[PDB]
Amino acid sequence: GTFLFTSESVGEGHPDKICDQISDAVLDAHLQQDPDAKVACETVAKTGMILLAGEITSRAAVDYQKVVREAVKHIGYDDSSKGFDYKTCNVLVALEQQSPDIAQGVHLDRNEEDIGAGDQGLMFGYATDETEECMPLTIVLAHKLNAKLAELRRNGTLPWLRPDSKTQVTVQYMQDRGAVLPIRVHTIVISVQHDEEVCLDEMRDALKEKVIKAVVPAKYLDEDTIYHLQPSGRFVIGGPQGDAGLTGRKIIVDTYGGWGAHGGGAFSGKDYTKVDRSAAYAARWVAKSLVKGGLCRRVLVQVSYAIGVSHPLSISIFHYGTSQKSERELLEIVKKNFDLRPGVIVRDLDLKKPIYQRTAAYGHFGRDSFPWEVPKKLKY
Amino acid sequence: EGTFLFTSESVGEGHPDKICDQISDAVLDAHLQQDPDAKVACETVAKTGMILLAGEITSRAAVDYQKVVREAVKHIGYDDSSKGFDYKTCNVLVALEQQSPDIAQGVHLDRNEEDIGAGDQGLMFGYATDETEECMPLTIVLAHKLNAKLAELRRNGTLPWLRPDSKTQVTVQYMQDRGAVLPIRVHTIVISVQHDEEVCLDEMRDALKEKVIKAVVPAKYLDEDTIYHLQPSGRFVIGGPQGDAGLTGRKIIVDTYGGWGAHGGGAFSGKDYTKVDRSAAYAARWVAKSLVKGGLCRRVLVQVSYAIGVSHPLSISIFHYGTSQKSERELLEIVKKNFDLRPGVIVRDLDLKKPIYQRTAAYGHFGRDSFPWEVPKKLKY
Amino acid sequence: GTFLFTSESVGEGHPDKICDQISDAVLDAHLQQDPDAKVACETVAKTGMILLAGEITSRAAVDYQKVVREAVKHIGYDDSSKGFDYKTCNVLVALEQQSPDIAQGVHLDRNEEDIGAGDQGLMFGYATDETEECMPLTIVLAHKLNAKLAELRRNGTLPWLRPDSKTQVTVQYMQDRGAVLPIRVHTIVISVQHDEEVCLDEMRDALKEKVIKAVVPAKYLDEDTIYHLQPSGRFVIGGPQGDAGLTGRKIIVDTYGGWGAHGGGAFSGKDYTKVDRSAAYAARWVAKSLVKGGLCRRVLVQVSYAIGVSHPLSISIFHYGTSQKSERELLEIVKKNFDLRPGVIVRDLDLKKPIYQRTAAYGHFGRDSFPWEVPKKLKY
Amino acid sequence: EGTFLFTSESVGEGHPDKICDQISDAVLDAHLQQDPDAKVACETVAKTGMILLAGEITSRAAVDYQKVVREAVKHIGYDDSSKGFDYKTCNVLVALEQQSPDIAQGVHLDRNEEDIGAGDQGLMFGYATDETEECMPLTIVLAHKLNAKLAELRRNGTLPWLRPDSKTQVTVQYMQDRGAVLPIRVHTIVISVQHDEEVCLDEMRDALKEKVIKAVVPAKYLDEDTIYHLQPSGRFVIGGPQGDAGLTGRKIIVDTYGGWGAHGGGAFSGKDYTKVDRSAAYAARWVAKSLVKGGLCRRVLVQVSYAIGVSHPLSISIFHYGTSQKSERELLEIVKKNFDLRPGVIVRDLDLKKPIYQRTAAYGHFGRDSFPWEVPKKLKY
Ligand SMILES: C=[S@@](CC[C@@H](N)C(=O)O)C[C@H]1O[C@@H](n2ccc(=O)[nH]c2=O)[C@H](O)[C@@H]1O
Ligand SMILES: C=[S@@](CC[C@@H](N)C(=O)O)C[C@H]1O[C@@H](n2ccc(=O)[nH]c2=O)[C@H](O)[C@@H]1O
Ligand SMILES: C=[S@@](CC[C@H](N)C(=O)O)C[C@H]1O[C@@H](n2ccc(=O)[nH]c2=O)[C@H](O)[C@@H]1O
Ligand SMILES: C=[S@@](CC[C@H](N)C(=O)O)C[C@H]1O[C@@H](n2ccc(=O)[nH]c2=O)[C@H](O)[C@@H]1O
Repeated sequence: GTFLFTSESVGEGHPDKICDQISDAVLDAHLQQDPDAKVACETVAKTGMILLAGEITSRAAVDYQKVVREAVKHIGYDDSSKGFDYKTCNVLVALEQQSPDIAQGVHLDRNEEDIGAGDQGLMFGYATDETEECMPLTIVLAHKLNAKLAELRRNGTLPWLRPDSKTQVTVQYMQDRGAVLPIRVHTIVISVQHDEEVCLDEMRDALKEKVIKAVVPAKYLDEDTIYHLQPSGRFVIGGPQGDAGLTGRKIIVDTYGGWGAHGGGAFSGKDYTKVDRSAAYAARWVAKSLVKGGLCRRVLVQVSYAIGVSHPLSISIFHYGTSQKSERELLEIVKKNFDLRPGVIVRDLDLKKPIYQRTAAYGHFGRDSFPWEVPKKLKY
Repeated sequence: EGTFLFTSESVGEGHPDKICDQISDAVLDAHLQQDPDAKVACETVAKTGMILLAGEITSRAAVDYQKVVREAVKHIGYDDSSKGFDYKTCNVLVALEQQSPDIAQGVHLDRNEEDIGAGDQGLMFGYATDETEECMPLTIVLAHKLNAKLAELRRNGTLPWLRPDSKTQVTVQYMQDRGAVLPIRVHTIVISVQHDEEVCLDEMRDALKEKVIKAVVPAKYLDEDTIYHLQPSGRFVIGGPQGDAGLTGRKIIVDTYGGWGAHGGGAFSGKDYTKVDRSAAYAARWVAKSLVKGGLCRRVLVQVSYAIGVSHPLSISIFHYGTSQKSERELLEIVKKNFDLRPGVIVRDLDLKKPIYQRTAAYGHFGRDSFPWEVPKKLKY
Repeated sequence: GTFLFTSESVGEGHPDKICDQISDAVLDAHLQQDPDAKVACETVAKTGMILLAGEITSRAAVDYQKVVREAVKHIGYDDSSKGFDYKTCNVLVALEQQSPDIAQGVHLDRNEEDIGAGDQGLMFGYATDETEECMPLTIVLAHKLNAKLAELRRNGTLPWLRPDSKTQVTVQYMQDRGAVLPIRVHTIVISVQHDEEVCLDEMRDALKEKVIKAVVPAKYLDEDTIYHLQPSGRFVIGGPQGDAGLTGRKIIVDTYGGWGAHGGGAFSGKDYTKVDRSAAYAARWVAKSLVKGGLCRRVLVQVSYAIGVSHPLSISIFHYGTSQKSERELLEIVKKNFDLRPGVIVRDLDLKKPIYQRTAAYGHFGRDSFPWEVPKKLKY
Repeated sequence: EGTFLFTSESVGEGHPDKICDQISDAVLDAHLQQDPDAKVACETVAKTGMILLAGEITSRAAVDYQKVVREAVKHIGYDDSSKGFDYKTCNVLVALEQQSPDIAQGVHLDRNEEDIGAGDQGLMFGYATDETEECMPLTIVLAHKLNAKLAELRRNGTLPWLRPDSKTQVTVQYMQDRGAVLPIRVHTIVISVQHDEEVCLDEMRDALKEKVIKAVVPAKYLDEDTIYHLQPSGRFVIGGPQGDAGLTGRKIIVDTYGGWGAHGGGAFSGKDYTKVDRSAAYAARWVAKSLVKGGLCRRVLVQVSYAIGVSHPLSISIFHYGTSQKSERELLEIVKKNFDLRPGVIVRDLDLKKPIYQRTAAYGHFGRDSFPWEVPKKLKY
């Protein structure tokens, strides 16, 4: 009665993930000077090139050349020997204003709290008690592996490391009345950009002893665990040189790594008025509140908004059968505790502050200091 | 209760993100029309007056990017500045290089075809549901066919005021039925389509209701409580790349199951078969559909996982939502004895070197005949 | 005892000339909000693309998308049927700050009037009495032909006209003790972008009767004058579609059309602190002052500045033999009347005002309302 | 008096504007190495991390722009981020299209080669002076040879602290001599050359004076009053495309006569022979030099003019500054009976289809042997 499941994650240097950070760094820059800034900023990253295309209406003056390179600096690409240098790369800006047709039917002369929607409902939110982060173990480990890599690369423990990295974790599960119990780690994949000096033997030894065994609890690792460490063999070429990078091409890494469901919208580069991001954060907030409240062990929340309606038009709770209360009993507790109007979400989750660059790497969900990761004490 | 609402969306050929998906696959076809073993990883960016090609391509084939890109834009129908974009005078930048030698020496070099390792890692999903003849969710089927009808009436001349950029949403009320789902009624549908300036909003919403909606949605699903948001934002004169920075792979959920099932994150357009983000996802749909069409289940989800350079998949999973007599473990045995999911053999099983990918870059990759992953395989068990 | 000479000129729609106007429009934008703005803005114009590359340190906030398209609008490219549309073209901005090495050894903590130079001398200035504009007849006519074309295109007299145009005028001269006497027009060339409707016969008739005979004095035209009107035949494809355009690729059109001499520097996109532009305008100012003062009929002025010197290091006057006073008598009158320090030129020629977009077409020299075209009343 | 100062400048291979001139001519060679009848109008743009190709090219020839551009950058010597630019990781955008069909149907289509009309209108000049052996002004000769010596010592390793970007000015005191000019003494010379960080300014100015200046300028021209501005602006660590937006054709005076004679405005690099901006200017130098080298005058200037589509030049002019026994009209008769200035015959007379143009893209196009327009033609009169 077992099954497998697999999730992936990337490091700060992945060309797609570089764009997510640059797009949200641009967003943080405008929100710092203009909390009411409308930002829709995409980023393209190819060899020696960072392009900013999109639409922005803001009272803020932003040094885009500075913001981009400071973001590329923090990721760690600072020399030609690594494939990309924040000091000498090309930065192109093709940013205009928010499209005049999109501005009139969404914002301009609205009363914040009673804005309904210019769009539809979709929007999913997921939570599970298999980890204390209330996230699937597959992606929690996948995120933490890339973070340990960047941790050891910056302090000089493994100076041969380079920013671009990808991981993948397969966990063997067992069903337990809708809930899933992780029993062991089946397969681990690690591919990281490296120096020209270190040999393939020293890397795989370090990836297993200083990274994997430092991140994965030993109770999940046994003699049958499969390790694909540097399976491509060579990996000195990385970053925007090895693959074209685009904002919003890791949305499954950004969310639940395959678990739950996804509507389609990407997060990075969009301010709070994009219901693609604010309501996605809110559904996770509700989902985590239910599991940590003891009202279920697994849950999937879907919030079906409508256009000319501020409140949610339909909330359906899928608890997979992990609750004593029915999937409609929890509905009463949801609306008794949560106000999921879009304009009210920004007030409760404090979505006007510039915190979005920190979300554009290692997952928007499951990490400590985020408003939507602190469960709300439910009253019922 | 047992009832719930579900929503899926779709976009027209003129939507900026689908322009990139279509141009990237037009480039993929041109390299496959000369070099079937092309290694294409083309990404397209679309903004005001600019189409940008970026990525890595290695193929013994000469293609005119300026001509291929502009021929696609012409097909979509942006041919004048009054429509916001014109193929004749738009800027076309090319930042294409060769494929990374580090990736090439660990994916497809020196190996015979049946052992070509995965072009990258990642996870892919396959889904199928008995609620439609084409084994697809009704929400995404109706949303796709709405945009397709819009383009049909625009091109033949029935509604000559239509422009290529369009977007639809379909909300359907469902009922949980022993693990499967039963579509009851269409709750709300939304249609925003680009138009010229000299056609009034009354005539558009009148034609949107009678000539496309009622010509696509079966009458039993519509009643007199379904909400019609026809041209809701207001006026839609400015469309195409002028109003949204479009990128390749920003509509992966539209391309697949409209929110049903699951997604692994991989995009389809601009990638050849060696990228398992596309070929393994096409095989998963082929597996899921042949399961449902074979009577083994009514609703099924199938997952695969790969590693960069490894031929065999890392994992396979089967979930049947409880819509089957057999167990999920038994269904996993039936598929492993019937299918071969290595990215070398999937090519032969699906004819994935033929330049027929630009067709798939709109109205969904799944649920339409002419595609080899849509003709089910007779299982043996 | 005769000879020929030929000059060319272009219209507002020439891809190279489009960039000159865009570069100086950017410059005018910064100078309007910051008179002390340092601008070095190049412009590239290809099919559907306008790229801004360069370096700018300024307190001004400039809408580059607006400034570019307003410039493309005024030139007249406003539809896809013309090859270029200000409404739908691509605008890319790759502008940084003035290079930190270039800023310290030129400006930053200087006293304006007593700045010497970060560069050398060169810089030529020319004047001739063959026209009342004090310019060579070859280029005065070449400029005026393109202007009549744009004049008739805007008022609808010739609606089939399009912005891109090139002209060329060959004048037969006769030497007169160093001075040159124009006697007749030898050869005229006109190539203008046109409609798809008008035939090749109607264009050539209009170019000769409504343009040439309206611009050229009839005393210079006879039955032997050679006309190459639309010699390429077809010209519906023009603007940045037919040829890549770059700032500063018509510097001979910008100055004297072959007469005199040139140092090399282009004008458009550079503020007043670039001695390539300010001193070139000043040499013409002195040159015109000498001829209009009656001190010579033709003159070429060369001002050889030095690095650590504010005043000119050496002024040499070449009057071709058209003066009763020696080429060193005029030197005394020059320094008795002109103060050619670079910081003093901006004060006398009022070079901080945003007037540079008007100079980036039809010639920087020889046109009425410019400070360096009003001769100074000389005292001696 | 009769004396005056004159100044000319030159720039190194690493100067941004000359990088574009060199890359555009590297592209021209690659198309001529396969299709001699190429129609190249390549323009290059260089900025921080970006090389942009833009223009119009029609040639039955496949060239790797990513490789050709980066091979040129490697030759110039920008190979690390510590130098401000690196060919291995720089961005290379390509906006090249086909040549305008309206230009092609009125320049070179269907005509046999001897009647190929001018690729454009314009005016071109040719100059020659007896003040040097190579028939060039001393100011521009010395400025060119200074940059060339800098590159010589940088590449062999004599001064391994040199970087590619450099710029020189040479001011020379002259004397008017019966119409010609006599160089008396070098008044001032200026040298700004890019350098690394760990070499002090004393060692640089010491080497700039003794190892390049005194190795290039004849001793009689230098005395103890010549002003030496060696590294005058201060520090020059940041150079190359990072500190100046470079464009093709922004150094036309450096390419020609350093301010002597005159210029018509046409740039040279990136253009094939059908563009008379280059081929007719090469012929004018060939005419002017063979006049001076033939003893007919000491200083001469020659002008030509063309029209788009007309084979024969519109006008030719001769000015000898009064340095000849014969009249300017008689010199115009001698050249018209000896030379053929149609852009179809100039090709055969100068071997202008051979890919030898990248060599000319630096240190001046005139005044150096190996070039056919520098070997004079024995006149007949
Ligand atoms: C395979 S990459 C995209 C494929 C496409 N660039 C191609 O034409 O092959 C996606 C990610 O796969 C990582 N990778 C791993 C091992 C390797 O040898 N080279 C790599 O590029 C890298 O992080 C990249 O973002
Ligand atoms: C010949 S154009 C540059 C040549 C280069 N584009 C080529 O690959 O041939 C320079 C100018 O020559 C004008 N011209 C005239 C007639 C014609 O039929 N087509 C044209 O492009 C136009 O103004 C252009 O700026
Ligand atoms: C959701 S839109 C994203 C645009 C971007 N986020 C922005 O805010 O600037 C993309 C689609 O939203 C449709 N749309 C509808 C009404 C309108 O006034 N303007 C529009 O752009 C149009 O189909 C477009 O492809
Ligand atoms: C005259 S520079 C034009 C730069 C541009 N006008 C600007 O102001 O940003 C181009 C050349 O000026 C040299 N130079 C010298 C000293 C210095 O501190 N910085 C420099 O860029 C260098 O050779 C460069 O190629």
